[PDB]
Amino acid sequence: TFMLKYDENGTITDAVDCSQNPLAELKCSVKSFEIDKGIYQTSNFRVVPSGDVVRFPNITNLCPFGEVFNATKFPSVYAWERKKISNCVADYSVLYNSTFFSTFKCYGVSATKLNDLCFSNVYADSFVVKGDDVRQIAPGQTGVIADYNYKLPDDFMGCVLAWNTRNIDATSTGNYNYKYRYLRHGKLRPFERDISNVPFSPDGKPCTPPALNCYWPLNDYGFYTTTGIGYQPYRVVVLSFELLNPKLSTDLIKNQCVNFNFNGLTGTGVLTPSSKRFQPFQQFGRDVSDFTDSVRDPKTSEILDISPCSFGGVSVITPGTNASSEVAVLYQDVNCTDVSTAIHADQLTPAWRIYSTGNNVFQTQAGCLIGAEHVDTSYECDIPIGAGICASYVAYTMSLGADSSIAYSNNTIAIPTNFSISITTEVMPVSMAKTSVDCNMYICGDSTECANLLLQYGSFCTQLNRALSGIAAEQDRNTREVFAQVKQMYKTPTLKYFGGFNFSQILPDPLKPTKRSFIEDLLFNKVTLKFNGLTVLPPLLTDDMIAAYTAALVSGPFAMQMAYRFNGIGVTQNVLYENQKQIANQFNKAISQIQESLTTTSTALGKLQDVVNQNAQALNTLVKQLSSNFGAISSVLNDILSRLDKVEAEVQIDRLITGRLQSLQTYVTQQLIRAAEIRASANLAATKMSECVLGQSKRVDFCGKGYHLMSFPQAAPHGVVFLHVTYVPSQERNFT
Amino acid sequence: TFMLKYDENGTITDAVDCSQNPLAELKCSVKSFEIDKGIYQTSNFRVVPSGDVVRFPNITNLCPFGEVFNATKFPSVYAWERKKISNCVADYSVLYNSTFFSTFKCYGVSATKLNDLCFSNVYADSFVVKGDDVRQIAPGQTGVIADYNYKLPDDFMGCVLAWNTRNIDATSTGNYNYKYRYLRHGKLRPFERDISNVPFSPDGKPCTPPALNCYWPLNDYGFYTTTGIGYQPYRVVVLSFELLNPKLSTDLIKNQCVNFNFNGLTGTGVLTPSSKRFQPFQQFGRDVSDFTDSVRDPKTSEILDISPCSFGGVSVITPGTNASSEVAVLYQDVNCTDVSTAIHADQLTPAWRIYSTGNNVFQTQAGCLIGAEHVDTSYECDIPIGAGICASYVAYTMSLGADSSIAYSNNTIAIPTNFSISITTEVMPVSMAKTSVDCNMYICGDSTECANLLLQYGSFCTQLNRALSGIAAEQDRNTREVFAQVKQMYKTPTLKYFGGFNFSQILPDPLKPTKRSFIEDLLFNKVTLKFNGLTVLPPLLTDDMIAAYTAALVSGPFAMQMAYRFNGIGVTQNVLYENQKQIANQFNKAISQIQESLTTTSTALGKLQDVVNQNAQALNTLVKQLSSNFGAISSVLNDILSRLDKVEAEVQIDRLITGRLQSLQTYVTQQLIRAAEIRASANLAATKMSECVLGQSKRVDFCGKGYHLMSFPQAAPHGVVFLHVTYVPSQERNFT
Repeated sequence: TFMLKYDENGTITDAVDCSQNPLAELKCSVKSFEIDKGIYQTSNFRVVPSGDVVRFPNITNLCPFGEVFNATKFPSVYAWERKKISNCVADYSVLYNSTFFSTFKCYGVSATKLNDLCFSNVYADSFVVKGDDVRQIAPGQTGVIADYNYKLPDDFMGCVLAWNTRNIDATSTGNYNYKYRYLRHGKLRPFERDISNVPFSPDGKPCTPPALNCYWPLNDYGFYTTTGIGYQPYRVVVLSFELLNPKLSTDLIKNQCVNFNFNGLTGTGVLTPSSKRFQPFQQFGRDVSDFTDSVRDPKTSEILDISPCSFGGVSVITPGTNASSEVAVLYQDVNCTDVSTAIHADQLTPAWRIYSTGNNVFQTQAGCLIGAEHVDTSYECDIPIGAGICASYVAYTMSLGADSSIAYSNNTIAIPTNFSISITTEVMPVSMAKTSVDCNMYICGDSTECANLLLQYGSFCTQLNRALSGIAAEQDRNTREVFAQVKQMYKTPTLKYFGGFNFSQILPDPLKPTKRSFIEDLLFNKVTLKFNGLTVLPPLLTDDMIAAYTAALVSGPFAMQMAYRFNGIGVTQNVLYENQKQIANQFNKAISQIQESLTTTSTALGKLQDVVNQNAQALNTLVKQLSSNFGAISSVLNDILSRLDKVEAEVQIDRLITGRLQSLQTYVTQQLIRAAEIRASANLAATKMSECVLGQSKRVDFCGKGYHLMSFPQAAPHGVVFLHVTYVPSQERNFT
Repeated sequence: TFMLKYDENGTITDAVDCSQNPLAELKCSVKSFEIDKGIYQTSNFRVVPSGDVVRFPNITNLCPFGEVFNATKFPSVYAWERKKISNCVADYSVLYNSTFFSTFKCYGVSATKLNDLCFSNVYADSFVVKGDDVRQIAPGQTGVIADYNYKLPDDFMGCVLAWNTRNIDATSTGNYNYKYRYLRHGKLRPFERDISNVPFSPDGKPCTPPALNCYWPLNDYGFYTTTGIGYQPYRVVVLSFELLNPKLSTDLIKNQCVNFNFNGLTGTGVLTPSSKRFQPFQQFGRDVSDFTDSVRDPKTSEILDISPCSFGGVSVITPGTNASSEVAVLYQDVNCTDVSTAIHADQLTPAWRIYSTGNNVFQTQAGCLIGAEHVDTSYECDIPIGAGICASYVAYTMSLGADSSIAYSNNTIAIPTNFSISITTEVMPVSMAKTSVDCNMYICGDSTECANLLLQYGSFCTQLNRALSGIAAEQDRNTREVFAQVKQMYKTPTLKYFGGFNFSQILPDPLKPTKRSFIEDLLFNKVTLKFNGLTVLPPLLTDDMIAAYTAALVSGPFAMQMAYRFNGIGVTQNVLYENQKQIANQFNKAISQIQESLTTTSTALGKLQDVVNQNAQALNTLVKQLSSNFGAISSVLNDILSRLDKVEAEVQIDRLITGRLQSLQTYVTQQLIRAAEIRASANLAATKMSECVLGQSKRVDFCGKGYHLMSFPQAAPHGVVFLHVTYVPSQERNFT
């Protein structure tokens, strides 16, 4: 089926069934009309079957089973005789469709086919034994039949078939012909034939009875009509299957993946005649690793080569919200775009079948692009696809440097005198969702017998709480180290225009009912989105507690300080009585543009918005991984706890626990990596929130968009926003 | 049971059984009286069952099975007739408690209940076939009954019941009434009824017999008294179970989690009447995902809402060694502390049942705290619990900034002239336990047949040695890079008072029998704590080899050098002939306080003590994860290798291998992360042991407790200790 949109006024609202549109597949993949900018979703792709090729323009013979099964006499079990069959029709189900066989056993991979036409080189074993002796012919048996007379291999492939003939092999006085060895020096080799007769002695000395510790190895078989079936003689037939090293028409096509069928292989691969070797003559089939693609023909032994049609596909897009679904597809790795056109001739729908086709096929290095084709010069890269190709409009199809030049060397310089001051930002994630799971509440929640099937796989299970709790200790340990490094929590000032320009909207202010720092709340409004033991622990530090730490940092003589900071970047006393109106004018006309940078959807918080999505995609996967099982009875054991007995529940629950436990085990290890990752980003910012002590340049990053001369910190949900300034000289230059 | 303390003089010594005290649970969790400072152990918590609610103030009828089972005639198998039953009592075990049915089959989830009272809408199928035809009614059958006459679904839920009546349906001449279809164009749909009769032709042409390739599709049934049971007619009844879309008293409580029971759900959740929707009328039950909490009443269809009582609990503590067990508990997320008080009214012991209760319940944001309640102003944070609350005495219940103020802007400065010099430390881990496991020795140790059940799951198994060995290569690669960067291993000096102050106890000295650097051995005494293939490889570099590297580094004109280092921090020639007595007096009175910092239990090596515990908790988990199995025969296969045959051992060993392998597989991936983590801490220290070249400030960390002016390295087991100094101006200031 598909999925839909229940509005929770209880309403069957609008929804999309996909596969009427490959655009709709992307909505069918993740979620509804909410759309990327305009980014991907890697989906699946295949190639549709057509056509068959088979073997054997050679054989014209079946074999006479009836001269074996409907025969007269069978040989001994101690002296067993094998019969060879070549060039026969393996129509054994006709021999199965009878009541001729009481016992019908097949071992290993011979208990698999039971109806299926294959090919081998059959050998047949035959003997006659008594009643209960039938089960003694198997891998791992006892009794002098198995121990001293006849024994299968322990990895043997064959079918054993048997019946009873009281009518012939049983006489009233006893068919005393066949014998059994009950005194033999040792066990049997697999398929060992014993036609010799030597009288036995337990010390191994060859001697002759009647004597003490010198006796006979062979006695006869009582085959009576007037006895029960355990003493009655049973005629046994054992088959064998050695390989060749159901009609047909071979008819090579070339033309192909997408079916082929000899024995030993069902070829889903291209045909090419082709090359190379012929010799072995263990021929053919050898690959790295076991991907059999050297094939002989049955008639011409022609060196056929198999290669599949096994490729993927990802869709590029624009934002479908603010652009009108200018959707193109990138077939991933089927580089023969003609073969992609051979899937789009009509062409039997390979494989994302929908009602949208195109005629603007562009082949690239990364497979082939379908939807547009525009060799161009303009358009700096937006949506990269690989191989130096991007997507802008749609269109694209190139990449840019890009791009300037310069004068050469001379005997002159670059003086430049007039300058500018920027303000620029950066965001740094510092904390994940400080989360926790209860092990015993995800695993079955409430069943006692689930817990009874839980106390003995090794109670690590608290480890999945314990190793997860080590995150939660180290999570808020980061926020301490990035923040709690002040010497004394100084108070805010009462003069917002502290000498230089202002502290408007980055100023812990009086009223100002909220905190503190209006631009914090310009950041704090930038977010998106207890049954199953699944919680999120609250962090240690709260947001106003965070904003208290940020507030004293803004304090840091303030014009004399910033001038002294400028002298570190290479100016003097003269840039004090020069600039102080223009500096604030350079300041105040810049910081308001931050207040008009955001909110314009802010366009750059995707660092932070990824982080909450790094958990929201994770946990919502885990809840979806709950109710999909395998164990193949249901998906919620609350039924099957009440359904089965305690005989077969533990068959199914222990299957069900393994799917739940391993997925949970997958989550913790998936969780720990980003815990290790963001801590590395924390220690990046932990250093970087020291420049932010004034605190001049590193050199030369932080930000690296000019020199430094100071910077300002802010706050953010699960993150830290900086405010880097600099000097930046303009031109002129005007120099020799 | 519990666990104890065997003193290894062979003595049954003192031990603790837990659950007489929630304090004792923490000792019952990890280990004995050894106690944290005073930190947690996250344990489990539940809510105790009480009360039941059930369905149906409606039905008053069972159904007449006896007019179906004890009836006269059954319809055909090619023309099968279904009978509908509504409003009956599903008392099928009474029909099971009989000898009326020879065959008793149930399929899918219908072979589960077999005694259990549930509800459905039963349909009944009935026919009469011959002897061996009973097994042909199943998912995946052959024969013209299954292929051409009647077929179940392959996912069907129902019970099939049958018997024999030679007394009625068998006559001496033959009950030739019912027929069988043996010539039909194609297979069957599931539950397809075939009441038509058209004579057959293999080319599909409608024609009329007697003609070549034009015959009849239906022949009769020989039902003889004078024949065997394989030809005798068997009467068959097939049941069906379609849903509704054992007595009772409904009696809504509201009041609740902690049991509820309709059909299709066993509600372990709160009751609230409540809201919202009514429409569908696929009603009710729909959640994200399948957490069914929309319920109708059987009478009033009232929109009941289910929410569980599923919460955890962690205990706070003081050090029980040096404080007198001032123990409080934090119930994790049951934020309704009244509901926690409703578990502590008396109240049927939910769920960590012990003999210790309290009456000082404080609700917080992180659930509810029980044990103390103290709204306060003092006490900077010690033991954080989250939501800005900590624990000191016990008590607590607040958080601090904390906390100062400052003067405002002016036309003055801060001159400060007198200064100080600190010494401060930091520790950096550089190496784990360089460990190794043998794969084949953890997995069964010594069994040949375990190895026979090991050679074919894909012999990665050396990979668990190989990927683990890649740690051990990269482990001691770190210690080279952090240390082996000297140009020439210079020798130690003979004058310990090398100009400035001294090198007392950080001085590779003559006698000094050990090395080198007395304060190394003040650090080296700060540690705590071959059957199962489980080793720890020795490191490359030894401790005296490490101390040799540290020794030449202390060398580094020495007063003129440290003065020139001071001039980098912003002083001149004048702070040479000013201070040289006071500097050593500032030096020597500070370094002895390091020699009185440690040992005071040293209070700060918990970085390094964690690292050995990061392995000691890991490996001791792994050894405990050995002897707890699941596979549910034993925990050591040395028994079951000698117990079973090679028929059922591979049933159990392959279950047993999977638990052992996956836990081992868990360990390596758990091991690799801290290998990646400490290497990041190594590259931190690898840079940081270059300042330590003199080697002035970064700026401004290393340490960041002042400027830099130099620093000293030391050595530590699996770690590196630094000695950062600085300048620090006092006051006065005294400036305008």
